[PDB]
Amino acid sequence: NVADGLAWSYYFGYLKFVLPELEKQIEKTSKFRSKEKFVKKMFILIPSNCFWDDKIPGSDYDPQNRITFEGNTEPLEKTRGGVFLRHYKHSVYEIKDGENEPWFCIMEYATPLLTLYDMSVAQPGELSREERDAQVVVFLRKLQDILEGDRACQGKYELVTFSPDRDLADVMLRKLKDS
Amino acid sequence: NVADGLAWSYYFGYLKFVLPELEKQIEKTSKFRSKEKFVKKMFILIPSNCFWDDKIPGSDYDPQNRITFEGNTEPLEKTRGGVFLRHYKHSVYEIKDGENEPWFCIMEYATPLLTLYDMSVAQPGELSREERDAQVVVFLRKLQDILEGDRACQGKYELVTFSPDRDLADVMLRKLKDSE
Ligand SMILES: Nc1nc(=O)c2ncn([C@@H]3O[C@@H]4COP(=O)(O)O[C@H]5[C@@H](O)[C@H](n6cnc7c(N)ncnc76)O[C@@H]5COP(=O)(O)O[C@@H]3[C@@H]4O)c2[nH]1
Repeated sequence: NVADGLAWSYYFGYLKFVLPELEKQIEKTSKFRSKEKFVKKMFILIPSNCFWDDKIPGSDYDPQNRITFEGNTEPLEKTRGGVFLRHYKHSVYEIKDGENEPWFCIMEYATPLLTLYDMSVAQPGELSREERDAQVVVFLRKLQDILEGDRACQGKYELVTFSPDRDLADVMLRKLKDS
Repeated sequence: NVADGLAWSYYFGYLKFVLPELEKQIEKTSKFRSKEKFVKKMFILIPSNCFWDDKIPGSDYDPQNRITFEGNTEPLEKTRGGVFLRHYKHSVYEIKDGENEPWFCIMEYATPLLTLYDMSVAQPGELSREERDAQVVVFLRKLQDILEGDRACQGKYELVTFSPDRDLADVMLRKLKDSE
């Protein structure tokens, strides 16, 4: 129930209007446009623990330092909720693929998940650590259900679920190859 | 409870770190500090319908067109969810009081409410308009409880509840004047 609202908010307040124009947005940067092996879809990071380092380069998920920040994308300006020209931008990362050419992709954590974690820590009485795990599952399936119902979001995103024990670089490299 | 999550997200993902220094953020702009009748607190707009025009100046809520966009504040930069330096800024508005001196304040709609509205329209089976009305109340009470439990957020915000039939300019002028 609570995860349901977070999934809808994640769509209506973000994904619905940032995914259809994600490809077009990236092309505005020469540094990004001239790039090969750059998948033009949002890789939504969904860790099972619901916690992450807001900074991915050299994060705990990236032990070998194969992931590197390539600068943000052109910020999308949109007026919403009385706030003029609110900024919607994404971070481009560089993933070393051994001796091969490095990979480039947009990586973002599912921000509603941070609410679930913070709730479990700040108010364990409303959301227990056990209850938190259940809502993550609901969130994923609900979000997937919503996005699958949006033709404009078709092939504009990739849900990357992984446990925090996994090497983010390894997990990412597989999905990057599978494209 | 869906409204509970929306309230917590509105806090943890926004209000918790934008409210305590909201005043200081405003002072960074020369045009704003020297301004009189300028309350340095976020007036969170909470319409009962949960729907609004994203542009308040000359909006449907502002018939007499007394509200005017006076520019945004210096954006607060913070890296969140793998996104480097997300921008968190607010819009300053000017409210005309007839021939008298105008008022200045930050006005924002409660963005989680738009989710409640959109849910009621897209999937009425999951969230009916009757259930939506109940969830707005829960959201409001929850949001108040959360903010009241944070002294850093004390007296740095103002919840402005109103029906979409009322004149936003009037309601705001009332709230601003009653706070002396
Ligand atoms: N008025 C206003 N100005 C803001 O800057 C702002 N930032 C957040 N919020 C509201 O706080 C709550 C929690 O924030 P969160 O990041 O976890 O979820 C966000 C986040 O997952 C995603 N999103 C929205 N804007 C951005 C953005 N600029 N960058 C990345 N992700 C974003 O979409 C969700 C819903 O956004 P909103 O529908 O605008 O309202 C949010 C939300 O209800 C804001 N409200």
